[PDB]
Amino acid sequence: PSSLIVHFNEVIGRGHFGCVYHGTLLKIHCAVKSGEVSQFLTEGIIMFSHPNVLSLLGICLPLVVLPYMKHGDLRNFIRNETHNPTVKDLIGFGLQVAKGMKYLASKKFVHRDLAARNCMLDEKFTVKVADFGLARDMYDKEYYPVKWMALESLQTQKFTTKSDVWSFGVLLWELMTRGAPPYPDVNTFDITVYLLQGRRLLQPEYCPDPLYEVMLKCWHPKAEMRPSFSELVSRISAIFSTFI
Ligand SMILES: Cc1ccc(-c2ccc3c(C)n[nH]c3c2)c2c1[C@H](N(C)C(=O)c1ncccc1C(F)F)CCC2
Repeated sequence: PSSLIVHFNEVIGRGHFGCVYHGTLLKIHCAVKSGEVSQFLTEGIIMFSHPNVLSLLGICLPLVVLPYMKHGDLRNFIRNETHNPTVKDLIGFGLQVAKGMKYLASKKFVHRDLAARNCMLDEKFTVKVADFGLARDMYDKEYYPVKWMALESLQTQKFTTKSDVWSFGVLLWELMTRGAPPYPDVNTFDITVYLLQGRRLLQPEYCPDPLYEVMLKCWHPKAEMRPSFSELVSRISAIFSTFI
């Protein structure tokens, strides 16, 4: 009621997220917006919270308040030449995404657009998985940006947690290339054809061999054979621990 100062003359991220304003919650910096909303927000009201997931701070009377993220796009952050993240930091960012995804999958939620441009970074360098309206609760069922999509989703329009695992592999690839575009010489229509030819993304220059074998496991032709986000958190923790 009297615990929110809202700056209606100051929008976050130059309009790239719509009308979202700078706020101060009683002093915490925040993002303020005024049923079509993200399902993670409706879950945080009715049900749901994780440090690696961008979620609701609260509701004010309506005013939907989320926390402020200094770097609203992880893809932009790793692509900016003023930042020089190490191979250990980039693997660390991926481990955080896998932690948020392991949590969301336990909640039976399917993201459907897991990419580095849909992850945010704050001032303490903590990564959060954001949803812009595409994630769905799968409830009791086990199913519900073509270059990040799994082969069985391109062919059938059905999404499962294992199709998110495929996208996580492309996110890992984006991380090791510091924001390079996947399949740069391929058109989005012939992606299914390009893949069915027996192809996958090439191993980047600074991607350690054990991390590339993990990306290949994520892109396994059979969805049921892909590792879970628990196995990915386990496997990536070990690789990360080998670096000083
Ligand atoms: C409501 C809201 C408040 C703050 C943000 C935000 C943005 C940037 C930053 C940054 C850079 N830091 N913190 C931030 C917070 C966002 C939302 C978003 N959103 C618009 C909705 O859920 C939504 N609302 C109405 C209609 C449809 C939808 C959606 F489903 F399409 C979800 C993620 C972005």
